[PDB]
Amino acid sequence: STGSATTTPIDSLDDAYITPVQIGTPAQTLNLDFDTGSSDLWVFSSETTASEVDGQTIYTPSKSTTAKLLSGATWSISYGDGSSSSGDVYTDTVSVGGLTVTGQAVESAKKVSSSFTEDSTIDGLLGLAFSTLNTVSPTQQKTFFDNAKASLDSPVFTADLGYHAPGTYNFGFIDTTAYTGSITYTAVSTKQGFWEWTSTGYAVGSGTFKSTSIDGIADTGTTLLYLPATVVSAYWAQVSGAKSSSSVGGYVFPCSATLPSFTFGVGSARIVIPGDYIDFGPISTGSSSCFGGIQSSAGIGINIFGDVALKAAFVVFNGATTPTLGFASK
Repeated sequence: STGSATTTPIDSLDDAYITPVQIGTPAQTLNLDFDTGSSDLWVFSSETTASEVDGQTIYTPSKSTTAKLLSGATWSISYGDGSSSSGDVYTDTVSVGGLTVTGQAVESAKKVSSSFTEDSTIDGLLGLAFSTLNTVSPTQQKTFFDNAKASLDSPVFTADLGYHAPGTYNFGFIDTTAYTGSITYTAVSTKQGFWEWTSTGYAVGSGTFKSTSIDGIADTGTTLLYLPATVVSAYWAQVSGAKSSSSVGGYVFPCSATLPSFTFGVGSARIVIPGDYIDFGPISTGSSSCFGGIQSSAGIGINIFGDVALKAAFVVFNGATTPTLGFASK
């Protein structure tokens, strides 16, 4: 089997991407944030505290003839941005782009933090990291990909995120028309439960390539590119007027400035992030100060190849017995 679904930016800045997901019988379609940095499929629901729901579409398990309470099960998660959610668990039928999993753990939110309430466009998350990170207790649950894997034509999924435009998640096949050149594959460590890999270096604009190992994760659920402070400093030093603002919480720059591209290494191959991808607009309405899309990972404890980086590439998440990551230009 295979599946193919369009993923759409939630706003004009590509702050996140939502993908429609069918849950239950009859189908209840929710728009979920596909997150290769986590491993819980959780949704706004009829069980979510009423005051914490503000415009989201909810899953109502009582209206699904295939929903079954996973008795005794609870879940609770926190994310890198300080947001969180928790609740209980049902199993139900879940379909993405024509690909159907029966008995998928669907984690129903009883509580969500303010960040989630305040974002009306995201109805929940669909985690695509390794199932070892899944927070369901007492019995850890498998991700949608893990459940689908054996049925797929090939045990892979791909992320093809758009810049200020829709893109595609495919399951079970590699669309050879979706990228240019060849796909370069690189080793993955699953030791922290992430799609963790080592970039071979970087360049800023037309500058010479710096060979240096950068360990990080391929994370569709993180908006920006978070790299070591040295790398980030080297980038913004090439932008006139750029500075790191503690009050804002990162690098900002005048929008009159031209942003250089940023290149990262995948083995001997090179992915070029165009400068425009690194512009996240005014820090506040009417401000001449713009927020940068490349920021320091210092104090995150890990480097994150988020959407800014991933949307410059066609990315293969290869879930073979020994997982790997593939990157192509497009």
